[PDB]
Order: sequence, then structure tokens, then C-alpha cells
Amino acid sequence: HHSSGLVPRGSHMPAPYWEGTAVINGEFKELKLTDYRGKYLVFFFYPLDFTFVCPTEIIAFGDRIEEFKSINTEVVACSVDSQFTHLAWINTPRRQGGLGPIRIPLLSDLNHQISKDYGVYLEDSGHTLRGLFIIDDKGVLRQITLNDLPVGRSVDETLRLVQAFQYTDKHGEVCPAGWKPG
Amino acid sequence: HSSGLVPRGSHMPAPYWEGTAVINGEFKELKLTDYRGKYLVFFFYPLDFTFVCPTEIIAFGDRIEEFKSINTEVVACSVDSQFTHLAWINTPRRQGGLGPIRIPLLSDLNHQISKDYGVYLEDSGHTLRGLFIIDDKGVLRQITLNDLPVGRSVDETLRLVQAFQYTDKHGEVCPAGWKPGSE
Repeated sequence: HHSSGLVPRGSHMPAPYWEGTAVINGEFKELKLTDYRGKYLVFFFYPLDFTFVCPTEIIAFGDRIEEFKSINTEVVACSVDSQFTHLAWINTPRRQGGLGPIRIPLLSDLNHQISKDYGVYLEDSGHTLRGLFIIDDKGVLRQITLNDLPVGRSVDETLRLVQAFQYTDKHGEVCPAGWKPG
Repeated sequence: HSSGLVPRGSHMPAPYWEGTAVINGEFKELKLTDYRGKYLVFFFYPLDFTFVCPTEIIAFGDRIEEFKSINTEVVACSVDSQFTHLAWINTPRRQGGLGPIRIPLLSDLNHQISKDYGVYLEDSGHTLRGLFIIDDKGVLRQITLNDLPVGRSVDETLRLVQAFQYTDKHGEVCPAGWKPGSE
């Protein structure tokens, strides 16, 4: 076992509160989970900036961010790097391993509290897993996907699944024919 | 709180579990390692004999050959005893039962499995409704938490396992405009 902030309560799993400094539009801004209340939030942890592994998901979320906003959804990516490294990464061209200009916030988890709360921190290596969390408009966790490679299709799947959760939120559910409660 | 979901290396191994299941109406011992080499869809649901239809389990059972064809198995688990699971299977669907079913029902009577999986609710004494997809190497790939029975979660699960498997086989390529730095 280890400790984490992912505690089942009631009949749901509330997303743990977080706050920290993010880079938005090239500037530092304090961000918190509660800033996204009333919207779905895709919260994407990735190991580190400036590695030799392409940031496929962040680039694709950035490219498609207007599609998510169109369905009441925001996207925030997070790693244990400082906000100064996030800014430098954005300010480095993609042809040189950088992220380049990006339209989603990069949140800093420098003191590791957020990733420990989300249960994705690796104690030995000092960074997180690659993990995509979908949080609904009530702040409840709906899905976590863990990939060890950068997977571009996970952006498509995220758009599809958010829309599916929202459809379910609104329409409820129907039982199979032939089953009746006792 | 405490759970078994511990990141290790560069991923999240699915916590070991073992317990007694009902399989084709018989009690059998089952454990996570029995599924090595196969994807495992491990579905927790709160309780047998409730007034909430068991839509997922019914659909997984009807479609189980589609999962088996892609080297995937499905196990459902609640905190109920194996005796309760067998009685539930033996109760007709039109009376709130599960009826005959082609997927194992795992008992987590002492709550060890659901605590290890981080889905146990201490106050009520049962689990959340949650679907875990575990790959052929025993690594956790996805967790989905639905409070309502969602039938399409079966179709989605099939599609996601297929996608995870496609990635396993083919790997991924970088966006065209991106190149790494180097030492």
C-alpha cells in the first residue's frame, strides 16, 4: 500500500483539491481545481519537460482545445517541473525538443503534493506517471488512463468519452429488457 | 487513505488478488496471476440483489466471446459472499436475479481486494461501481467510475482494449514538427 488522496466517499470518488502555479499564455498564474467547477476537466500528468520523448498529447490537446471548450471542458497538463522550466520549455521550438507556444496551462507540481494526492508520484524517480484524469462538472473523478507511451489517439478518446459521460449525466440509463427489480 | 495502487518503475502494477469465485455455478479459487498473458477487465459493483439492474455484467456475459477473441477475460467482483453470488445467479432475472451468466463473480467478503484496489467505501461497507482494465503483463491501464449502470461501458471497454492492444503492437510515432534534443 501507499497513501493517496483518492478516497471513495458516498458513492463517488471526489477529485482531490489542488492549487499551484501554472504557465498560461506565457505568464505565471495561480490555478486551483475549484477554478474548473461547473466544467469537465481533463487533468493530464506527464513525467518531465525537456526529455527525448515527444509531448504528443499536450500538442494535440493544444491543437484541439477549442473542441473541448465547445463541450464545456478544459484541459490542464501537470508535471513536477517548476513553472520556470515550463515557461522555458514553451519558449523552446519543437524542432529543438521544446513544446513551443501552447494553448493549455502547464501546472507546476514542484513540491509533489498534487501528484501524491492523485496517487501518480514515483518516490524513487521523483516524477509522475503519465496519467490522464477526467473530472466531471461536479468535481468527481470519472476516469483515469495510464499510458507508458505518448498516445495521440488518447486525445480523440478523451473527446469521445467526455461527450459520452455528459450524455449519460443528462439522459440517465435504461435497463435491459427481461430484467425486473425484486 | 491507503491503497494498493502504487506507482512503480514507470507504471502501475495491478495489485495481486485472490479469492473464491462462482464460475458456471461452481465455486473456484481465482487469482490475478491466472490471467497473465491476457487482458483482464475487472469490474467492481456494489452489491448483489439490489434494485439496480446489472446491465454491464449481463452484457459482458452475452458478448464474452468477443473479449476472448482478443485475448481478454472479464471478472466481476463485489463484497458479497460466494453463496450470495451463486444464489443471485440462480434467481431469475425477472425476479431481480442475475440468471445464468458466463463471467466469473468474485467474492470480496473480507474487503481485502477492494481496499487494495482503492474502491472500498468504509461507511457503507461495499465498493464503488468501477471498471479496471489490466493488460497481459498485469499492469493497470485504465479505471472508469460510473455511478449508474452504463451498458455502453461494455462497447467502450471492447474498443479501449483493442486500442491498447494496437499500441502494444505498433507503438506510437511523434508529431511531424517535433524532434528531440540530445546529449
